[PDB]
Amino acid sequence: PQVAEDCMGLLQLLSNGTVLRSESIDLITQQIFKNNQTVLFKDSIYHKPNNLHLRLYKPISASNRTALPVVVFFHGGGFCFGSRSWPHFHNFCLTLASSLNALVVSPDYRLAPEHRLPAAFEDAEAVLTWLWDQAVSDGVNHWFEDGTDVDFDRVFVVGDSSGGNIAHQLAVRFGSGSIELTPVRVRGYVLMGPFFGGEERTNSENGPSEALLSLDLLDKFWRLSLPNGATRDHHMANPFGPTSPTLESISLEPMLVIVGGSELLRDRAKEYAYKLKKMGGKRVDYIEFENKEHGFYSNYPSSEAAEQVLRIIGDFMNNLS
Ligand SMILES: *[C@@]1(=O)O[C]([O])[C]=C1[C]
Repeated sequence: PQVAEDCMGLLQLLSNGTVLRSESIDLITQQIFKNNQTVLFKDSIYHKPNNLHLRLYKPISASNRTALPVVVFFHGGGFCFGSRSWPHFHNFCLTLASSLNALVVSPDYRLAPEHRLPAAFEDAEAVLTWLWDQAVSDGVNHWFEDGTDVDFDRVFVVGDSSGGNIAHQLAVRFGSGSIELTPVRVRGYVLMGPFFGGEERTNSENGPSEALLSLDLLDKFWRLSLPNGATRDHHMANPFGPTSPTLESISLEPMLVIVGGSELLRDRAKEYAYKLKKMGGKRVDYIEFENKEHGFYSNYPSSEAAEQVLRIIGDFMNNLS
């Protein structure tokens, strides 16, 4: 059907996103006559050939008091959907910058099935390299109109869903020594409902569907984003597949895994965290929010559970800074 060549172009338009001309500001309400705060943000290209952009967020109050830590946020979308400019993700990043008092980097990455995996992992590394280039060239001073003091020794990666998988890949590439980006130092990783996969199903994966996520949809994501002929046991989907790099040899940074108690992916995430803990010298914290489904932290901002995730991530950063 010619309408098939048409839905193809719908996803592309849907996730293409727009680019801000100049820097912008927004008012964000604080935790608990609402207390508010301003956040400065703007888009920048980080990979010219692919026309890939990222958004920089700076909480104005905190930036005028101390050097800011860096949070690199990778949005979700099953490797097939999403843009940094989507209000859903833009709002979460505003909350991240303001609540964490951190400079937030929110990059786009190429989406499947047009750009199958590992296209996205390749883009995530380009983001970190772009950050290195900015750190060693005083590019940070030109990020916004005024100056900005950033502490590249305190970088944290926060991955949501498919972005959580991305974060794991980066943690492996760094922990293995395959790449090194002094003076950029990634002190920890946060995996929110990480999009991990596997040929065999877990208990939770076999449970009832969620409000939006179903096993069929997850399988659908994997087979649109994995290379043709690959199974869900490929290392890009399963962190402990037959060819998955032995994480015992590599030294993983401190990991924080956060999932909802009612998530399809809860079991795979729990299995992942406990396999790391019982691996030696691995600081891995696992936090399960009872009765919550996938993406609660971003689907319901200003909800009590979302605010607790923010607090936990901040305490995680403080303990490592
Ligand atoms: C993602 O990025 O992975 C999951 O399939 C759903 C989201 C969100």
